[PDB]
Amino acid sequence: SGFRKMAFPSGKVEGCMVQVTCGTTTLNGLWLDDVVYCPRHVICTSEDMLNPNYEDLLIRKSNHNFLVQAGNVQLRVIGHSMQNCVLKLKVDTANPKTPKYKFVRIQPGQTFSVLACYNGSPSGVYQCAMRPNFTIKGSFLNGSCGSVGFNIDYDCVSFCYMHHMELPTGVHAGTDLEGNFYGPFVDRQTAQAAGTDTTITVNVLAWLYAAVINGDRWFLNRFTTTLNDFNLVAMKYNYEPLTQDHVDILGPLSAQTGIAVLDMCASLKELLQNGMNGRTILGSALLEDEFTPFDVVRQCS
Amino acid sequence: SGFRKMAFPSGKVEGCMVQVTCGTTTLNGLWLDDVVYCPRHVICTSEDMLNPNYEDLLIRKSNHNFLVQAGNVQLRVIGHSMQNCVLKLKVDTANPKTPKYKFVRIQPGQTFSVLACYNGSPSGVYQCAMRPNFTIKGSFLNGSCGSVGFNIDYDCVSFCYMHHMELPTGVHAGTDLEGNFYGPFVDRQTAQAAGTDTTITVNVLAWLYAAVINGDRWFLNRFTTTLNDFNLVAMKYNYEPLTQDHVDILGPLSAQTGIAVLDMCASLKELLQNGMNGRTILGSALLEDEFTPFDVVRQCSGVTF
Ligand SMILES: O=C(c1cncc2ccccc12)N1CCN(c2cccc(Cl)c2)C(=O)C1
Ligand SMILES: O=C(c1cncc2ccccc12)N1CCN(c2cccc(Cl)c2)C(=O)C1
Ligand SMILES: [Cl-]
Repeated sequence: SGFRKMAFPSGKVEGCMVQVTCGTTTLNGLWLDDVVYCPRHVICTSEDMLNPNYEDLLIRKSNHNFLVQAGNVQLRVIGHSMQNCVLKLKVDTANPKTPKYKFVRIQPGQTFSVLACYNGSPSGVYQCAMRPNFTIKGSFLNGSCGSVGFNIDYDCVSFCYMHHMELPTGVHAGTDLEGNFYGPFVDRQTAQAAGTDTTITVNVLAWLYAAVINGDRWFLNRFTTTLNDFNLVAMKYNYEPLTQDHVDILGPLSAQTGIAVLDMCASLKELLQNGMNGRTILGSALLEDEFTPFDVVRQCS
Repeated sequence: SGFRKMAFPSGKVEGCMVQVTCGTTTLNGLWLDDVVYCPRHVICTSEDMLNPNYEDLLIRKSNHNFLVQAGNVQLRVIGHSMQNCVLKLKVDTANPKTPKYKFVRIQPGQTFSVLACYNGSPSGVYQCAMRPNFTIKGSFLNGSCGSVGFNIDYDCVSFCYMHHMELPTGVHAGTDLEGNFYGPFVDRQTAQAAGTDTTITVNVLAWLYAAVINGDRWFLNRFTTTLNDFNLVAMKYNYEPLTQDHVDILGPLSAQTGIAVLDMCASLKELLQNGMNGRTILGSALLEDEFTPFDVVRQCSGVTF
């Protein structure tokens, strides 16, 4: 029993974190096999950040311009290349702690664990979700660039995020491990803003199913709804539209609790209309949207 | 920017988790040096749990009755002894991954990371607090016993909790690593209940300081209060008393934000008497009490391990 915001154990990722320095800039790198991945902006100076020409800045660098430190050991850089917004530094030593891994690009609503790092050293682990506006509400300070997001379903680590920047509203933007940004962001100091964010509806429904599995039924009601009437109401509360894919994904939780998806949608519409009236659901006075249907099944079962 | 419920990196503890089997019961063990620690109830059958005589049940066991698996390697048990509610299995191999560690017993209000494990394999890490009623609001299923709670102070892992049971309300009970239960609980299948819980006041204040550091100021006000007046309000709302020690601990956060502790108490008093009025603090519509003053400073300063 109980339902917590739970992160994956971070050990497999901790053994991959290194410190990358290029000139005066120091950030984190991810050392897998003989390659160290880090944000390409590590090569920028203060006067380069508005409109950097990364190809031009990179061509000017040699291997010895990159200092990579793994613990108290300096790794030797023997190659460097750029893939989109990530810099890949070939090193002369394969990481003996390299776990079984893969690079996966995630979609909005997906959740992942973030291992926040400073100077190549892990400081904390927390759970995040890719917001519908492609930002993440992380907890990051100066020096956290290169910190990664991942999932570890079984013993394979799927790396899905690398931290690049903090937007003016305090939210974060980054890339997948192939260097492609999530959202309409660029690795430049130019004026950029997160679009209006919305609530991840499918995740809220998953979390209501978690509450039912854990014995909470107060918010249930005798009503159902059509998918289209649900969407017309939910969009008025800035909730993401619920698609037939989301309804299908909730099928196993629906079968387990005996509550049809459109029946739970009617509970959600009522919760949006009435609020909680002094009550809580799984220890929360707000509707939680950073648990996916997969997270609920893994944690409750 | 941002403020998350953040656990310590779990790697140092992951390298200590093993699977302990005794008969039909399988749970988790903590392997440090040449000793594997686990709940002593691993030796009980369902009948034994009703009124167990652990000394009598243990005397009947030999070393080979304990199967310890570290990854895909079976460890050889060469001794077994009991310390309070923990069983200590001496093994023939010291754990090469043993970090610098200590066993510490924590106080209510103190937070720690829990590494939830099943079959000796870590499945998740989450941050929680020792409640004032000595339970933890954990997230645990069948097979989670022996999962541990810890903090990291510098480069040393301080183990503070080992999971033993789930109470009827879904909250959890366990011991320190010396086998002493937190709370008035016993390791037996008998009627037990969590007492009425209270809110950890010093932690709520620490979290309000975190909200201010992150740019949320709506709840601030021009008022201050006395410690005696505030403690009268705290008692009325099932909040733990705030002591001068708590006020002193909040000193650095008070100096950093310019909000004196008693000034933040007046914000808290107003929140208790009026609610949030449709507003949120750090994405919450409830006052969060599972961040200590140390957690707030650590997260807002980026201390690494
Ligand atoms: O190191 C950080 C950083 C990271 N995360 C959270 C922070 C909170 C406070 C202060 C600094 C940070 N930076 C430097 C790079 N940087 C950036 C600026 C413009 C473009 C690019 Cl790709 C990157 C940042 O946004 C900020
Ligand atoms: O493995 C668990 C367990 C743990 N945590 C959360 C769970 C949620 C659902 C089902 C089982 C669990 N047990 C077995 C031992 N056990 C117990 C029973 C009586 C006394 C003692 Cl000390 C211990 C339990 O309470 C329950
Ligand atoms: Cl309140």
